[PDB]
Amino acid sequence: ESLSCDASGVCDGRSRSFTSIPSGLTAAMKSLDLSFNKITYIGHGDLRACANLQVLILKSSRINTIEGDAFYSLGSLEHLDLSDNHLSSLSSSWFGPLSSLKYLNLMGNPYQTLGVTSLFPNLTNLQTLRIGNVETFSEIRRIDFAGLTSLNELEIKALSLRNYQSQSLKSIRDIHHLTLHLSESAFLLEIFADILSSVRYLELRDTNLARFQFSPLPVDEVSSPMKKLAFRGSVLTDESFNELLKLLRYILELSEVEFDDCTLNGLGDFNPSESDVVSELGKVETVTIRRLHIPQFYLFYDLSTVYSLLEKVKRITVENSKVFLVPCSFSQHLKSLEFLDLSENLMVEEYLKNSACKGAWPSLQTLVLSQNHLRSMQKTGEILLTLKNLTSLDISRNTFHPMPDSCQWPEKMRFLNLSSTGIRVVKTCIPQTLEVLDVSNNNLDSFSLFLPRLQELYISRNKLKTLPDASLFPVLLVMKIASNQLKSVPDGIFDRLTSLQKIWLHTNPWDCSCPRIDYLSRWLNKNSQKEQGSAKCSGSGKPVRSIICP
Ligand SMILES: CCCCCCC/C=C\CCCCCC(=O)O[C@H](COC(=O)CCCCCC)CO[C@H]1O[C@H](CO)[C@@H](O)[C@H](O[C@@H]2O[C@H](C)[C@H](N)[C@H](O)[C@H]2NC(C)=O)[C@H]1O
Ligand SMILES: *[C@@H]1O[C@H](CO)[C@@H](O[C@@H]2O[C@H](CO)[C@@H](O)[C@H](O)[C@H]2NC(C)=O)[C@H](O)[C@H]1NC(C)=O
Ligand SMILES: *[C@H]1O[C@H](CO)[C@@H](O)[C@H](O)[C@H]1NC(C)=O
Repeated sequence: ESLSCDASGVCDGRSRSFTSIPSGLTAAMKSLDLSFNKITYIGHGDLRACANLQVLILKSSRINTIEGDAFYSLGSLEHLDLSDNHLSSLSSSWFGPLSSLKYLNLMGNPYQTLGVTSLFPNLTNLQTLRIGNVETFSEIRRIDFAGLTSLNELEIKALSLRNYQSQSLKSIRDIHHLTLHLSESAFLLEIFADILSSVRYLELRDTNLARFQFSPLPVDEVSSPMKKLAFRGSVLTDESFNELLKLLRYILELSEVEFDDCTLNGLGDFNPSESDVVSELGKVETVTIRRLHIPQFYLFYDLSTVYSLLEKVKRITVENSKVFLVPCSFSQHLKSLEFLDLSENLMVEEYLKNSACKGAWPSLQTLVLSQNHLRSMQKTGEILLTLKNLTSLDISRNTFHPMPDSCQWPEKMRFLNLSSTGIRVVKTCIPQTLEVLDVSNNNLDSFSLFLPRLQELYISRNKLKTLPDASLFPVLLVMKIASNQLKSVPDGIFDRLTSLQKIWLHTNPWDCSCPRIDYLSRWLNKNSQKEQGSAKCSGSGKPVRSIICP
């Protein structure tokens, strides 16, 4: 029914049921959000009063027509969201005065094209521009981006693209993040050609790339600034994937590639060894795959090409893609790998054993097996001994059987993550070479392991009623024990932790009074730089920083 505006000039008119921009706008309003309304029309004078407006949010109202001079007095507007409305036609007049515009969102409107007039030439301070839609935006023309030199973000949703005019994206000098929504590989070659000098991070969404083909690009040998290339919901084939890899000859500085919810169903499988791009990841050091869907491995593949292709990569992530095995042979060829993340898969000791064979992941430093199907700490550790260079292991979120007294872990292991592992007690299975141990969110009663080199302990989210003994952590820099049900700490205890720099004590039922917690209180008070978060007293949300009894 009405506008709710604060003393900062931030006005909120969302979700009322306005059929037009309300009246009474002032010169003191800084942000006006009239989203999710029913403003079918924006006339010449509606926004004339609020000349100091910096933010105008008008998402999902039902705007279908706006007068060319509707924003004539918004010379300080920096943010304008017209997404998800009923604009069939865009008008350059809107933007003529918005010289301060940094953000503009016209995405989600049923326009077919940007119109026969460059819309953005006066937007000299523009940083984020999102345009397009799912079903009707079908053309991108050469006049479309005239005026713009550089952008942080440029998102173009054109899942219905039917015509891309060559040279359109080429006029922009610098685009840090370009997000493209393409349903087919139809104009990929030319769009790609037009951004070789400008895009540092290209992201392609929802493209069926199964019939993509490569052919040299009629361009000049120029140094491309692309560092990251990401494919979100693509459909690939073994044959098209190889066609895509040839584009790397144009992005020599590419160093990171991502594949999210992609499908890969290579049917015919390439053959011509000459038209085969191998060992061409160039300087790609990070390969990041999430939720990949392969139909079914039934026949022997080969991987000679993949061995070569992954030969110099240092970071690989294959997350939540139902992985149950990485063949030994594969692992032995990943010679430069330092980080490997198999979070959320189906690894069990039985198959890990083959995956971590003798010459497996020779340079591996960090291994993440969070959320898999591991059940035995003793076997996991034994299998991993082959990883001579391993310094950190994350086996959190695996429900392990109670650990034994004696175990064997890689010689140089300093970081061990046993968080959300379900353990009830900790035993000398955990090695003493450890500098970092996470046993948070488990079913612990106490901790009695002497770990001489422990620099950090995470024991938060457990049932410990009393702080573990301080003689167990001579060189401890960090202790986390929030959410644990501690009522008090021994007086002067922190003098005994001669290295402590950070400690988490919040979310415990501290007992505040006069004859107790006088130490904790004062210590926390004069060590605010050390306490992370804040321990509050019980029976009173008041923090444990309350002077008591003179
Ligand atoms: C830089 C260039 C790019 C470099 C990229 C490097 C990437 C390296 C890692 C890639 C991993 C991709 C595959 C992930 C995966 O885990 O794929 C499964 C098998 O994985 C392997 O065997 C190892 C292949 C290594 C290839 C290396 C290139 C498929 O399993 C399929 O075949 C299995 C029998 O073999 C079936 O049991 C399974 O059935 C499925 O099992 C499910 C667990 C569930 N029960 C389903 O219901 C079931 N399907 C049914 C029953 O219809 C089915 O999905
Ligand atoms: C040990 O592994 C756990 C489990 O994944 C990590 O905890 C997650 O941390 C991220 C970012 O800090 C959070 O978004 C999640 O909510 C956490 N999950 C859980 C278990 O609550 C934890 O950070 C790892 N420990 C260290 C020191 O790296
Ligand atoms: C582990 O990694 C280092 C660094 O690449 C490598 O040089 C060394 O040979 C590896 N150690 C073993 C035993 O393979």
